[PDB]
Amino acid sequence: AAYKVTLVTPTGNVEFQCPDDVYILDAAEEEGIDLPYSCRAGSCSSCAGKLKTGSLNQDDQSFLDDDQIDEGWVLTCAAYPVSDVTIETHKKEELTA
Ligand code: FES
Repeated sequence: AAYKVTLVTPTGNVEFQCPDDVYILDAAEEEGIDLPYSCRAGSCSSCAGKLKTGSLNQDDQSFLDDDQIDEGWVLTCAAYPVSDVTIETHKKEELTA
């Protein structure tokens, strides 16, 4: 149905409810949150975050390798929450292979 998203952003924590059928980024936008993005199509590092707690569905993304996913990397424009989750945002500059 919908779940609780906690985002840890540079300027502060913010929470909001997100339907299992809406991407994290879009939901955040809708609540009035400004998150970084560029392509909006899952093929770049711009909207990257690090999943701290919880599960996500990242099938629509195509840029990260299985290893990176395993490391806990997430592309917020292409991720659906499958449970409540905590995510650290604005991590593009920390990404490595
Ligand atoms: S903005 Fe490019 S993958 Fe999300």
